[PDB]
Amino acid sequence: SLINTKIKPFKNQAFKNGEFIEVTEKDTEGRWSVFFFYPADFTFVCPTELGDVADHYEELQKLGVDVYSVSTDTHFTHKAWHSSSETIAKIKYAMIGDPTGALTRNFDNMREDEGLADRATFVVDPQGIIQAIEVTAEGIGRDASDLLRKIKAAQYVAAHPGEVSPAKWKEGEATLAPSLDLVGKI
Amino acid sequence: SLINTKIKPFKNQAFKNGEFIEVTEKDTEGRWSVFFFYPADFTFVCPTELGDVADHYEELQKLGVDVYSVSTDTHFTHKAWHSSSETIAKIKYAMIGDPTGALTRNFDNMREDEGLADRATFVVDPQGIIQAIEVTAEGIGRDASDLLRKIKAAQYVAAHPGEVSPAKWKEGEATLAPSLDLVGKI
Amino acid sequence: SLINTKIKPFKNQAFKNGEFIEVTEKDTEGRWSVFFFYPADFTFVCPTELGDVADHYEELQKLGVDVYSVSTDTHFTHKAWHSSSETIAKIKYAMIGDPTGALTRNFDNMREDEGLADRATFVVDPQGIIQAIEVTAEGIGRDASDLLRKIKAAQYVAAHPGEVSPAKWKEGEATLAPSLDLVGKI
Amino acid sequence: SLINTKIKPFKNQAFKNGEFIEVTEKDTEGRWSVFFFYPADFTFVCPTELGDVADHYEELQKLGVDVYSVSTDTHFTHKAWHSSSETIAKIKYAMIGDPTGALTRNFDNMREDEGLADRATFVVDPQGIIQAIEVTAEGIGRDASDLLRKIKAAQYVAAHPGEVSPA
Amino acid sequence: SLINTKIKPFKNQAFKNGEFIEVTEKDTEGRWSVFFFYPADFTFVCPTELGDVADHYEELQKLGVDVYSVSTDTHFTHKAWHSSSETIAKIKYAMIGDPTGALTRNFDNMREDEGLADRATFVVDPQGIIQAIEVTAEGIGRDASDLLRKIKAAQYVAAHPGEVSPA
Amino acid sequence: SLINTKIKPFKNQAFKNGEFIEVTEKDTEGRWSVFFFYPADFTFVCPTELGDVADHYEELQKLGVDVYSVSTDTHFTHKAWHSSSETIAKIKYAMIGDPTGALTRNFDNMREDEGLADRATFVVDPQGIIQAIEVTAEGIGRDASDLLRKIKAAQYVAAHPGEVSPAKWKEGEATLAPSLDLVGKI
Amino acid sequence: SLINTKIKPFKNQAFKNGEFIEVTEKDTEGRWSVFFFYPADFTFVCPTELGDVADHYEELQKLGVDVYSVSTDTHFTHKAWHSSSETIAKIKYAMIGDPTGALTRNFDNMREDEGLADRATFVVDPQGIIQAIEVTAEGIGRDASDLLRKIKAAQYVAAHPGEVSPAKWKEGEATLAPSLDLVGKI
Amino acid sequence: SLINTKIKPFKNQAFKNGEFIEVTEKDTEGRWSVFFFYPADFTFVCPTELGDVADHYEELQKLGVDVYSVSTDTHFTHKAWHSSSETIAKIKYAMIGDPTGALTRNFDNMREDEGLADRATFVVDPQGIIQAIEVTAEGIGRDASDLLRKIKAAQYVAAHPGEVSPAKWKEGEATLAPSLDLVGKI
Amino acid sequence: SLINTKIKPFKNQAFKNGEFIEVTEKDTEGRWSVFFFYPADFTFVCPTELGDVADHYEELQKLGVDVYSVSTDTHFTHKAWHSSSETIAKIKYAMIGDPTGALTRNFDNMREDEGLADRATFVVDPQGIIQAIEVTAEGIGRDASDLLRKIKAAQYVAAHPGEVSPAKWKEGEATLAPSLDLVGKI
Amino acid sequence: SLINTKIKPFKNQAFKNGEFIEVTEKDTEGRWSVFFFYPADFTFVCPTELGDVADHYEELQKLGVDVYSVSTDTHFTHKAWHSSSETIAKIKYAMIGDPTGALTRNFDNMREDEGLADRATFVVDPQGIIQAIEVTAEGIGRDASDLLRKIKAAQYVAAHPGEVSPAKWKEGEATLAPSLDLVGKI
Ligand SMILES: [K+]
Ligand SMILES: [K+]
Ligand SMILES: [K+]
Ligand SMILES: [K+]
Ligand SMILES: [K+]
Ligand SMILES: [K+]
Repeated sequence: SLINTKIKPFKNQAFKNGEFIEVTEKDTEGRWSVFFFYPADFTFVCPTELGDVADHYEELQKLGVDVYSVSTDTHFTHKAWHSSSETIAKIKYAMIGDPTGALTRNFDNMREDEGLADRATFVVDPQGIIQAIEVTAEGIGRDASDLLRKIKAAQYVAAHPGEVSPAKWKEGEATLAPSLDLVGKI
Repeated sequence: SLINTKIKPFKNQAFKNGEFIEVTEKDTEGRWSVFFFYPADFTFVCPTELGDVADHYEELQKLGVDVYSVSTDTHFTHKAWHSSSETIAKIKYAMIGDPTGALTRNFDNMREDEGLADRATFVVDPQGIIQAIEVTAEGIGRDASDLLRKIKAAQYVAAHPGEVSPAKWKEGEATLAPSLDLVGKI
Repeated sequence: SLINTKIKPFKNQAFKNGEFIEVTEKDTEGRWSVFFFYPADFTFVCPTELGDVADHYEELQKLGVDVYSVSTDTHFTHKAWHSSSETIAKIKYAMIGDPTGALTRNFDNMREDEGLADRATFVVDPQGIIQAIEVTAEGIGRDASDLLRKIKAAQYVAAHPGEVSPAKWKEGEATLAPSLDLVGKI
Repeated sequence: SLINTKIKPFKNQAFKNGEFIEVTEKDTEGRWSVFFFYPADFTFVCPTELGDVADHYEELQKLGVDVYSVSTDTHFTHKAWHSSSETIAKIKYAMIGDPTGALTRNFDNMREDEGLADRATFVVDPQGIIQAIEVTAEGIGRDASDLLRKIKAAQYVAAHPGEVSPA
Repeated sequence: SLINTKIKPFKNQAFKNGEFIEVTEKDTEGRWSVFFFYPADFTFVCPTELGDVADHYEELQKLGVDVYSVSTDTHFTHKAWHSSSETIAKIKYAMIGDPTGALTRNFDNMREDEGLADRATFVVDPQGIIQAIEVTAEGIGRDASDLLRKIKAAQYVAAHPGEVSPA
Repeated sequence: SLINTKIKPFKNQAFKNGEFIEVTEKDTEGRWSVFFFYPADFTFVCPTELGDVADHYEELQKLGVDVYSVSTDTHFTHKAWHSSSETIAKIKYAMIGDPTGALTRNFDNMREDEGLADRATFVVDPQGIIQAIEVTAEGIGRDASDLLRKIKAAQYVAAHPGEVSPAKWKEGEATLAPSLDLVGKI
Repeated sequence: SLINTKIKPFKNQAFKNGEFIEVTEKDTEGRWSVFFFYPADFTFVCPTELGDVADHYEELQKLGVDVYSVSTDTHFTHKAWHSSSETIAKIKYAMIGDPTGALTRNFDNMREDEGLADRATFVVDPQGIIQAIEVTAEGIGRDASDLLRKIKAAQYVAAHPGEVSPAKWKEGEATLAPSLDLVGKI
Repeated sequence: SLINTKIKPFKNQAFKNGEFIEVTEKDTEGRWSVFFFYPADFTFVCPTELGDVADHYEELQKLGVDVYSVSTDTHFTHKAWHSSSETIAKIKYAMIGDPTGALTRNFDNMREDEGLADRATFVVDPQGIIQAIEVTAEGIGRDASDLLRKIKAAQYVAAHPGEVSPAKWKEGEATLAPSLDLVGKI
Repeated sequence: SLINTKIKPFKNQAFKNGEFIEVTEKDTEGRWSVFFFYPADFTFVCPTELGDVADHYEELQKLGVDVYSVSTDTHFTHKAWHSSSETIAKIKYAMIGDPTGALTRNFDNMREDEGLADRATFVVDPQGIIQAIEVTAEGIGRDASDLLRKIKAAQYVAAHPGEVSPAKWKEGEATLAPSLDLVGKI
Repeated sequence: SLINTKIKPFKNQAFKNGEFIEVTEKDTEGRWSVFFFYPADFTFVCPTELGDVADHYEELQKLGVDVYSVSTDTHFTHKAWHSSSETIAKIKYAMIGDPTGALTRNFDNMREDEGLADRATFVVDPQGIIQAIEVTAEGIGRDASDLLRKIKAAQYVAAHPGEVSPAKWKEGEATLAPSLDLVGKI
């Protein structure tokens, strides 16, 4: 159960906007982060999901949220994919390579018989605590707008302790304030 | 992780539509199942998620999908809750009590600290295989619509093996077909 | 058995007279205590046993005895029961929730295959020593006035070391006295 | 606790009404039993817990309940006690000797630093199941009328499962 | 065997001449001791091993030898026995109770299946060393004059090492 | 202690009346036996104890008692001692050599830091059960006539089960008899 | 070292001249095989090495020698590289993808800290026995006919048992015939 | 594999041009080293291999490269071989004897069943790092200037960091300069 | 203590009268054997000892005694030594090579820090039982005439069980016949 | 093996020239020592070996050599034996008793089967190092002359480090000097 645990240290090469950079956990400290795992560069279902997040990246950045896509491919491969796919071309966040699989396994997200990461998305808060987890089968695409929903929910809860965001929570809704009075009445 | 793994045997008591029944893994064989974990009866956030799922329930039933809500409370407490809340009153799917924690630990979903289940939703296919997982922090509500989307998508890949449905996919829109030729092009 | 051993440290949430409080072993130090275990809130039997203790609680408090009921349900569930049942509504002592089972296991009183406590009562003195234990099967009532009797006896021996109370003692009766003057004769 | 578990096998010598007999768990089958433990024969207290049970023994026998007192003394010592104290002389139930401590540990009722049993009473139904347990410190008396009350309830729920007061 | 080893520490309650006392290994320091074990108070035999020691107790005291009888019964039970049997009533040495069995196991003298001590006698010198051991089955009597003979020899070799008969 | 346990199998060389023989536990079956241990051949003390047994050997043989002396010296050394010492020359019973120490350790009678047996005597009945043990320190003599006494007592109880011999018994005296007629009175 | 050992079983996906195939150890039986490992697709040193081999590939096929290149990238990635590099484009032999790293570890050829295979070349006979091994540092390129030189020599030895081939021999020059007294003579 | 690892310490006796010397890892520091392993003195294939190296030995010395041949025979035996074979006689580099097999196991080069080293050649840089490895079967001879080719290439890379040397390069031809976008370009 | 134990199986190559043969324990069965260990071919002290035995070999053979010299050198090396030393040249018995050290270690005779056998001589009877052992320091030569003495002693004892050969035993001397009569008189 | 190893500490009682003394490893420091093991006092073969050593004893003493005979018998038995045998009577070196077997097991020389030492002779130098070992079967006598030869040889190598004395060597004859040049020539 990795929900509500702190992410483990890591150090990986990544491709980001035409450069190779190093990313470590220190980059994520004090920031909101999305770790977006996918199985394989040059595949199919994967780009539309990565592109979709890219579509939301301007808004994520305005909200102080960084994004890291991760596969067991090399950063070298990411750079190539980025130049040959016009969907991937629009990605401006870090594409992390994890050929040792270390980062994938920190998140218990390896397909051990394929040596590829599972389709998993992790939301990590500025204290390194995992606040949301999504994992789907090889054939089921994720939904970046729902990802946005959860991040805003997580950010809200962080900013209003003692308050919570209910089912269907969206921008500006009545929230709940835990209390002795509210128990069993809803 | 538990993605793409088969669920483990269990035998639990439940409240369902005014009666106490036993539920086991055998009751799930050949059915789609959703296992919907939450931390505690009589709290605040929980009903809204549970009511929303109930709102989608005939539609889920029309899709051959069974719903099981699960907490570490007893079936007695579920029955009581069902009487005192207009929201919980709306529930016609089984409310499983897991006071030993065995069912919860089968899904690796226990807060050992607290003796309560985390907010996790699991989709399980007729072969017992977990096809989607969602876990969120205490303050972040799930969304039963996105749940349906994944289920519809899961059934689709089950029903159309060599094709996959990419992100945000809903009924009637275009699929991708993994093959050699398509490698690297979107 | 645990007779004449010291209670172990514990930390639990409780419902007590309309508020949530924390109880620890520090709350028992210097006080007499009754730990009153039972299997489950909201079952179908009338919670007569708990009501009987409530009936005697003013008197117990005058003897400086604190009462704690304990089950593996949450303090949230205790609050609900207390609103819904006329018998339970009489309770002004602390109702401890023990969903982790730690307090119940400290007193070796768990039904491990059910996740519920057995019907056991423990009398604990101000130094934390267990001075009396009672456990009964379902349907065999724990009598609150026998509880009072044992407590008054325990307080008496504490105040009068060198004297012991045989079977039969109630206030005003003869005591027995260390002697060498004494045996195979009585 | 041992509540709702089956008693373990045992074989002990006992004193009963002027003779020595052997008692085993086979003697408990089909019967209600009370196992009444205490620390020591020939001791400083008015043995009024045992006298109290004796006083109620006729009534217990009418309910088809057998009584066994148990301590870690020998059956030899029980016989001597029974023939020196007017209170013990009233006892007509079996006085089991448990010098190995085996029976006592079966009921998890040993004071290991003393080699004596704690003041525990156990009610056992005809299938060998423990339906009630009571343990007290040395200054706190076991009440025989409360025992009777509990035995009659145990027999009642046994013959009429299901009849308890709703909420 | 435990021959020529130092006795282990112990703390037991005893009956001695109408009072209860505590006995420990500190009580044996500087003294000769006989530890006389037996299985059970209030038993079927003429307790003539103990009576025999009593008969020789004055003489043993003149040799500066203390005697301790030991069984797994309580000191309580020893007191009762001493006040019911004319043979036991003759005993003026300490009757140690060993209900935990600790003292008995120190002398490796327990019948584990019975919870009773075997018929063993041990001679212990002023430095706590065991100089003689005797153990017998239940039908085979321990002779007190042979004990005296062995104690006087042990004291003699202790005061005069080196004087034994050549070959 | 080893009282009332069965002797263990053994196989040793012995010197007996001018010949070397083998002794095993099979030689003791159906016979009464004395195992007479001592530390060392050819020491400076007179082997009075062994001579005393030799003095009583004709009588012991009439009671059907076999005698075995045992030390950790060889049977070769026993032969030499027997030629050189007038006391030892009287011996017509078997002198077992135990250089491996196995027979001595079977009777738990080894001084492990010296490699020599302690001064111990064991009486063993025809079923191989040890009925009496005597161990003394150096200089404290084992009396052969006390040995005879214990043997006659052991044979008596064997022939008269239901009777036991108190301390004091020699042939012709009263016996004690199982009774219930009997105690705290004698 | 692994010289003169049998290769271990494996199952890998591969790219070859526009099709995806499964390669297993069974496909190498009764054939000579060259396993050509490299760290990473889309790099710099690697293509020059692979292309060098491709130049010689027909001559290798006439000798009944199959070539397998291997990296820890996926077969998907090989296909992409094959279409993007004019140098990689000339490869007509199988490019095996080894994302689990199993095939690489079988040949003990993993940089465990990096998740990439070392620059190693292995010659494997029709019976699966490794007959030649080469490994170079990241900066040192291999030489394609040194390989050829070693293969023909390996093949001649197999077909002419009882003879061994000395240093530097090229086709048509003399060999040594092992035994009794050439010893120490050459 | 051992490529790119530091050599382990060793201490061996050796024969060199009529003297016995002790060689240790200290003697290789700040020098380039070739370790030339072979199974057995007085054989057949071995001298042709060693003599081939001897032919090139001066050219190796001008490059500051020391040569060490190694077998599990003693240094005594090397001296004997050196005086009996005209081919071995031309060796002026150190012939190390490795009768314990330790040096051979350090390079993981033992035939454990035979007690002989395999036909392996190791190139070691001044910092002790193995930069090149070759192993051939019993019947396949090595090639002395392939070695030379690899050494100069190894040396050029060391003295010109940030550059790597592609396949087949001989003195005077062009090298590659690693980074950002030559990627996938050659 | 290997005296009086059976030799362990082995299989080694050996040089004997111009041929290479295989020797195993089966060769030694039913024969007397001498295993003559020495540290190293081409050394100094060793030849005179081996030559010395060679001087006695005709007589050893007449007595049905085979000889095996053993070192950790190869059989190849033995052949060479045999051709270059006129002392070794006169050896007509098997010279066993033990480069794995297996034979040396069967006899617990390895100098583990040198990988050479110690100076040990073992006499083995037709049942494989070791009847005599000699081992000396590096500087102390053995004496083949004493070896002859012992073999004849061993053969005698084998042929006359119940009889023994005393100190100084030589051809035709009074022997000793163990008996009860002889004990302690000599 | 124990060749060239240091002897272990011991503390034993002994008979020497009419008195009982203690012997430890400290008594051997700085002296040459011979440890002469035999199985049993009062037997047959043993005295002849022991008497012969005594015959050489002043000469051994003149060489600074101490003799210790050792059996698992006591010092008492040694003293007795010394009185009854004219051969043992001749002994003026220490006769150590080892009834615990510790001294014997230090030299790994126990027949565990029997509790007796094997016929072993050990030569130990002033530094505690074992320089020669001889072990023979029950029926094969040692020869004190060959013993002297080894000792004289051992002292020689001690006194002349770079030279060794070869087989059959006795005083005044030629030595060999290990050096480079001599390798392979005798
Ligand atoms: K990869
Ligand atoms: K619960
Ligand atoms: K007792
Ligand atoms: K007792
Ligand atoms: K060698
Ligand atoms: K011995």
